[PDB]
Amino acid sequence: HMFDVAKYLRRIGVEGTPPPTLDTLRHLHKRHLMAVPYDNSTAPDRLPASRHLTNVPLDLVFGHVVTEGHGGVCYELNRLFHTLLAELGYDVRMVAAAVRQANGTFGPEREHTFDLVHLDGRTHLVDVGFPGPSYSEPLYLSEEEQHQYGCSYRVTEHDGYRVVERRPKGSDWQPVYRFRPELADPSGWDAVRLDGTTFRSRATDNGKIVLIGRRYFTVEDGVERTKVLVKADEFQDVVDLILAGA
Ligand SMILES: *SCCNC(=O)CCNC(=O)[C@H](O)C(C)(C)CO
Repeated sequence: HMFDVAKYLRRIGVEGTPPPTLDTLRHLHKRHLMAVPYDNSTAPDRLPASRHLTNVPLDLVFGHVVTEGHGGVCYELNRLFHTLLAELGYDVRMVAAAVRQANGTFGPEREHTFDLVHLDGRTHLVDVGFPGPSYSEPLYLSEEEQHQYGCSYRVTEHDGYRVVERRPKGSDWQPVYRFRPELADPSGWDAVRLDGTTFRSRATDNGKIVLIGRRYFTVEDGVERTKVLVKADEFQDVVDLILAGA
């Protein structure tokens, strides 16, 4: 189907057309993460031969995620959300980032794609398309510590980058990803180049649930628990729980 704001809001459980304020942005962001799961299971099926994101019609993505109710990956979910926010009146700018790996280092510079919103003189980070543990409500572009559902966040400056860092209960600060704010671009999605483990996740009311391969992670009010799933029926119950949304 063709991109439609009203249909999208209905998909994520938002009623009416709330006004273009910070309180609305916080609600949209959290509802989107609860309703629309991250899922890379069929991402390669939507890759274009040319590696230019522009050759992937926005309507194809909209059909898969909003009309048919499936999940997607960062350059699908945040691409759609950018378009929704722009239609709702926000000043949204696209930015790319390098992700802190499982080995502790940062990956390629443009692996991850998300957005910034400038509103009433402050800049907020917007990301509804990151598979791992991260923020469910927008962050201020500030090194000042910020708290959401028992987790702490901050956006520090290191070596020409801004670094999103997260600190759950009983753990030290850990980078999530890093980006260059000066490379943000209102039209950045039109320039994105797309040059075996399954990753699925979604937010809950008070945290997030994440399944990478057999590794099942939950955070609830900042309290983390992990379990390497063995049984086939428990594994499928966890997949269904994530993909059904909330
Ligand atoms: S389209 C966005 C691509 N980025 C991406 O898949 C990040 C995956 N990596 C992580 O999420 C992180 O490095 C782990 C493995 C530590 C899990 O959060």
